[PDB]
Amino acid sequence: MVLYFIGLGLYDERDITVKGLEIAMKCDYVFAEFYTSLMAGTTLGRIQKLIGKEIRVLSREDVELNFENIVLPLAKENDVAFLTPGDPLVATTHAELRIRAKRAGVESYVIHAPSIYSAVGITGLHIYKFGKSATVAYPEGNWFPTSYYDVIKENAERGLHTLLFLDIKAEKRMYMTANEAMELLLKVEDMKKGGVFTDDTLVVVLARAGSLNPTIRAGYVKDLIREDFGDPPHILIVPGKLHIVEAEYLVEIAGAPREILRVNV
Amino acid sequence: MVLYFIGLGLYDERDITVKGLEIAMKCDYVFAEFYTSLMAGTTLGRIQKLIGKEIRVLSREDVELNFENIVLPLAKENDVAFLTPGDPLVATTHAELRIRAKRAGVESYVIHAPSIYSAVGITGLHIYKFGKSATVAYPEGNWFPTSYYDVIKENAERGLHTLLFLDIKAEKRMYMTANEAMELLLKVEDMKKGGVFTDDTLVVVLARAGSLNPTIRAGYVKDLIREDFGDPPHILIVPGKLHIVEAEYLVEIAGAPREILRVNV
Ligand SMILES: Nc1ncnc2c1ncn2[C@@H]1O[C@H](CSCC[C@H](N)C(=O)O)[C@@H](O)[C@H]1O
Ligand code: NA
Repeated sequence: MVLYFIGLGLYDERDITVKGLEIAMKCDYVFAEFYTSLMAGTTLGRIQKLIGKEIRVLSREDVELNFENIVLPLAKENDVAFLTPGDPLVATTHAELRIRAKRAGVESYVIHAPSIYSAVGITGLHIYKFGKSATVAYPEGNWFPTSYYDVIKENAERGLHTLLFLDIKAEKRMYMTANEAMELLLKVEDMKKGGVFTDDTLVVVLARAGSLNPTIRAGYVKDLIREDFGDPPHILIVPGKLHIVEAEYLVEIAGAPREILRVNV
Repeated sequence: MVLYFIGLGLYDERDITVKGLEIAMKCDYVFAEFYTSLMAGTTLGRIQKLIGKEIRVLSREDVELNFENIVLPLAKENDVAFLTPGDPLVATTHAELRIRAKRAGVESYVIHAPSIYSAVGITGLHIYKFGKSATVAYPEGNWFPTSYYDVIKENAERGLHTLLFLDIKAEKRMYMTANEAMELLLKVEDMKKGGVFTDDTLVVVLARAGSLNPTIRAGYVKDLIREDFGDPPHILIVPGKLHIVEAEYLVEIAGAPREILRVNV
C-alpha cells in the first residue's frame, strides 16, 4: 500500500530513471497524466511496453477534482504509481496531491526525472543566474495575461536570466511555440512600453530538450520570431547580463550573432 | 567521434536514466568526475557494476585544464562518455566543455538526469518562485565571503525563494551541514544586520534528495539550528513569503510548525 509519483523525463520513454523504471515495473496499478507537458519522442504504447503495465491516463479534471476518488483508494490496498512528463513536481500543482495522500492515510514517495528546469543548462547560460520564472499563457476571450512581462523586467534589472515556460492545451493538442510567445511579448511591450521586450532583445530558444538533437538557438527577436524551431515543446529564455563564456557558448553552439561576444560590462 | 555528457542523477547508481545507462554501456571509454559533487548513496564500484565498464575518474584539474588532451583525443576515434552527478552542464564551467569538443572536431550529445535544481520541488515550494541561487562558502584566513547573504536579501525582498548550495570538499569528502550554514548566516547577519537571516527566519532543509527516504524539514532557525537532518549532502533554502499551498505542504510533509500558516503567508 503506497503511492509513487514517478517522473518520465524530458522527451521519450528512456528519460525515466532506472530507479523509476524498476519501481514502476512492480507496481500493481499505474496511472499517469500527459497534460502538464509534452513528451515529443514517445507514445503511451512505448511507455507501457517499457514498464510492462497498462497505463490509465487521467485528465486534468480527474486529477485536480478526483485524485482521491480514483487513485488513492487503490493505494490503500496496493502499490500504485502516478507517472508524469518531466519531474512530477516542477511547474505543476502535483505537490499538493501528496497532502491528499497523507490525509487519506497513504504513504507517498517521489522519484525524480530530468526536468526542463535544469535542462536549461544546455543553453550555456549559468543556471544559478536564472531569476524568477514565468509562464506565457494564451490570451482567452477578453482576458490577456501579462504578468510574465513584469517578471522579465524584474529579472533583467537584476541582470538575471528569465525562463519562460510556454502554455499548453493538451486536450486541444495546442502547444505554444516560441514564435507565438515572442509575438505575445511584443504586443505586451506595445501596451506597457517598458522597453523590456523588443525586436532587438536577445532571446534563446530550446526545443525538444531530451532528444539527442534538440534545437538550441539564440539571437534577436527580429531575426528569430519567424524562424522554424521544429516541433514542440519549446521554452523561451530572455537572458539578463551575459558572462563572457555564456556569450561564447551561445555563439559557438546556439548560432548566435558573433556581435554578442562583445558584452557590455 | 562522439562524446556523451551523461548525468548520474541525485543520490545513487539508479538515478541515471535508462537512456544514460544504455548509452554508457555502448561506449568504448567512460570518464567521470566527482569534484562538483558526490553520489552519497552509492560508490564508484556500484556505478561501475551497473554500467559494466571500468570508470576513469578525473580531478578538477584534469577537466578544467586538460579535458582536450585526456578525454577528447579518445572521443575522436571512439564513443566516449563523461559522467557527472546530477544533470550535465548544470555545473557552471561544464557548458564550455562542449565548445572544446566542437573545436576538436568531436560531436557531443547531452543525456539529462535529475538535478537538485528541479528536485527541490519536493519541498513543496513552487519552482517559478525561486530567484538567483548561491553557494555558502566557509570563511578562510582573512577571507570572509558574504555574497550569498546579499542574494537571499534581494530574492526575499521580491518574494522569491533562495536555493543555497553548501560548501563541499569533494576530494576530502567533507560536507558543510545545514546546521553549519545556519550558524554562518547568523554570523553574517550579526555583521551586516540587514534583517535578512535571524533566529526567526523560516528555512527549509533538504537532505539526500533522490533517496527514497530524504529528509525534508521546515522551521525557524532557532529551532532547526541544532537539529539532526541525517547524513549529507544538505541543501538550505530560505523561502520568500509563502503561497498558502506551499505553507500547507511544509506543515503536512516537512513538519513545519502551524505558526507559519499565519506568520509567513
Ligand atoms: N523537453 C522539453 N523541451 C522544451 N520545453 C519543454 C520540455 N518539457 C517541458 N517543456 C516546457 O515546460 C512546459 C511544461 S511545464 C511542466 C514541466 C515538467 N514538470 C518538467 O519537469 O519539465 C512546456 O509547455 C514547455 O514550455
Ligand atoms: Na533557479
